[PDB]
Order: sequence, then structure tokens, then C-alpha cells
Amino acid sequence: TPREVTLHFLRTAGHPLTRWALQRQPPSPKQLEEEFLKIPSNFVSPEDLDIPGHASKDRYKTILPNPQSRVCLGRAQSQEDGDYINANYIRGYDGKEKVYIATQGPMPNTVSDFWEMVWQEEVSLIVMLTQLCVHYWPTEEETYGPFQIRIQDMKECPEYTVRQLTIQYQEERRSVKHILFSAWPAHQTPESAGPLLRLVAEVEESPETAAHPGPIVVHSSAGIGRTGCFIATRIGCQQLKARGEVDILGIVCQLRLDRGGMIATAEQYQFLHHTLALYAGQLPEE
Repeated sequence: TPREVTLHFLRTAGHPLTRWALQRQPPSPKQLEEEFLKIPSNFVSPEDLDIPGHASKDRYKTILPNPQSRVCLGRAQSQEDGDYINANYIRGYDGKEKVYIATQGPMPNTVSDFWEMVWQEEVSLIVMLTQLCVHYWPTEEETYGPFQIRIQDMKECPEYTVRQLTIQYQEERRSVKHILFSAWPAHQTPESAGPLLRLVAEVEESPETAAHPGPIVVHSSAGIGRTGCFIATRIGCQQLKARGEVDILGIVCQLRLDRGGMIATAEQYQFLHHTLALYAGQLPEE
């Protein structure tokens, strides 16, 4: 029943706020921290995961992908026998399936796994959140297992770099857009929310380039704190734009059902409210 209690909370908690309340009368910092601390982590224990050999492919022993939503790799790697990657499908706006994949930053031994996921899930956009983990993309051209990656273009913006990559598997070539957002330390927040919202706009402006729409890959070293903050921000912006309201509690609860631990800190939860209040004031009108 501890698990039942956890799952019931995450399915039912909610604090919808009109855009006016968000902008002009938000909950206090102490209210937001108390609210955040009530949310169950929904972390899976190593004992809950029966996937032999998975440990060598996790950056952090206690940060594991929930089994019901984990990404399983197909058999495109002739070198390895398992289907394991530390990554989860994440629902988006109104619970839409597989809008994102949240994953840890690749380690040297999981770089081929990462590109296999990108290929198999027809990913066309990767969002990386860091404070400037191995570089898994080339300066010019590298081969990772059966995948050749080449940089086609690279452009610099304030606080993010856009790379346009090509991924080749056999005679097939695909385009992948890669955005590296570079001033977000682990367990903390950016000093301002302006750049983050430009990153959100960059993401929204990105064309679909795959055969079928695929998840957006979002990662940061653990795949939960900054990763969770980014996805929550995008979903929150979508709610504000479509409905003139936002339920940030319910967004974080929906993310935690998909991957344990999403949004790592009360300060991050507070910054999420600030960022969304900023998005609300930037919305078009008079």
C-alpha cells in the first residue's frame, strides 16, 4: 500500500492556477516548498529492477528507469545482447504518449546505445542541459558502433549551441538537430529564466524531420533534475498558451509517474513557477 499510496497521490494531486494567479498572486515560497516536498519520488529500487547487467550502464546506482516506461533497445548492436538503456518515455501535453525520452548523459560505454535509441525511435531533436560527461557527438565525424555521425552545421546563441547532425546507418542517412544549453549546474537553477524560454522557443520552432513523429530526447547527467525542469517548463508553457492556466503540481506528478525523481529540488520547483510567470507575461497581446 505504500506503492498504492504513492501512485494514488501522483494520479490525483493538483494545484491549477489561472494565469492571473500565477503572475500576480502566486503561492508563497514556503507554500511551494511544502507542496514540492509532499510529492513522492517514485524512484525504483535496484531490487525492483530485474535486468541482469544493467548496472554497468547506469551513471548513478539509485537513479533507474521505471520498468513500465523504460526505452528498450532492439537488436541493431551486433556487439551487445541486452535491451537496456537508462531512459524513459515521457508523456506530454494532456498525457500524450512518448512526446519525450528522458535519459542520463551517455557514458563512454553507452554512446552506441544512445545513438541506437535515436535511430530506432526516429528522434530528430536532442536537448542537452548542462553546466559547461563524455562528448557523444563528433567535432567533425565519428563512428559509434554501426552509426556514423557528421556535423553539418554549428551555430552559437547566447547560452545555447545548435548542431545539425547527420546519422548514418548502412545506406540510410537522417538529420538530427542537437541543442546544448550550457549554464545550468546540477541540483541548482539558472540565474535567470530568459535563456531557458528562448531554448523552449528554439524547440517549438524545430521542424519534424523523421518519417514518423518521434520523441524529443532531453538529457542531463542524471536525466531527472534539469531534464525534469525543462520538460515541465515546456508542458507548462503549452498549458498557459492553450488554456490561460497551468497546473504545475499535476505536471510534476505526471512526470514522476513516467520517471522517478523528475525535478530534483524545491528551488527548481520554485524556479519553474518563476519561468512560467515570465512566459505568461511574454505571451502575445496588446
